[PDB]
Amino acid sequence: MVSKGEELFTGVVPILVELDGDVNGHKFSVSGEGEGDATYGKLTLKFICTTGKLPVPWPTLVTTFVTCFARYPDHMRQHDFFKSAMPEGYVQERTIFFKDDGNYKTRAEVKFEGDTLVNRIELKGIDFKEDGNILGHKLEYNYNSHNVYIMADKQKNGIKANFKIRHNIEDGSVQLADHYQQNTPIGDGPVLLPDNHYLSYQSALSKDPNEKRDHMVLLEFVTAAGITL
Ligand SMILES: [Cl-]
Ligand SMILES: [Cl-]
Ligand SMILES: [Cl-]
Repeated sequence: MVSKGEELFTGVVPILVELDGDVNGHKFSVSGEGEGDATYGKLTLKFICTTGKLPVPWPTLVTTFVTCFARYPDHMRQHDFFKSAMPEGYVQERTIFFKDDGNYKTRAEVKFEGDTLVNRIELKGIDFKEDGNILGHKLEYNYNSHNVYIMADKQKNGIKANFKIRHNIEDGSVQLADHYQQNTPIGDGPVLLPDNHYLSYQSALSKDPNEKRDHMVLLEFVTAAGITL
């Protein structure tokens, strides 16, 4: 049968993203709009910095900017925590440690507001170097593919993950961003606690040639894979 959560994602769903950020005291806000199509694990979003110039590189915000849109293969459906929490939603919390630099702490509430899937985020960054790779804008405007290992977090009735993102720098090295993540349901209703599995991500960053505001266009695909060999 199709679950309550699953039924909400059978077609194309509008997405709204709102982020309020503060990195080393530099305040900024971002709004995003687009659509998700979970049947294909597909996200298409455009983000605009509504406060002027973004004080950090756009790529550093990609992981922060709706895992309920992942494609879970039929045989994997029992491991989809994210849709199972809907429509009431879930909270995603992360700490993102940029190696040899500062860290972000994020809290996101992901839930439906009517027919729109909303990702409401607060981000605080501390201990950044004003001339490091982040505040110095030394990251390439691109993005690598990554696999994320999802684990149940029984004590929190949710899931957790840790994974390392590699942001390419033009000197050929990378800026590592070490992510630690915990997700908790917003409702007190039932959720699916998964066995360990992977989410595979591909992300493409682009610009709208007609857009004068500081912005990012993101195309992202997310697909689950299991551990039955
Ligand atoms: Cl950028
Ligand atoms: Cl998530
Ligand atoms: Cl390196």
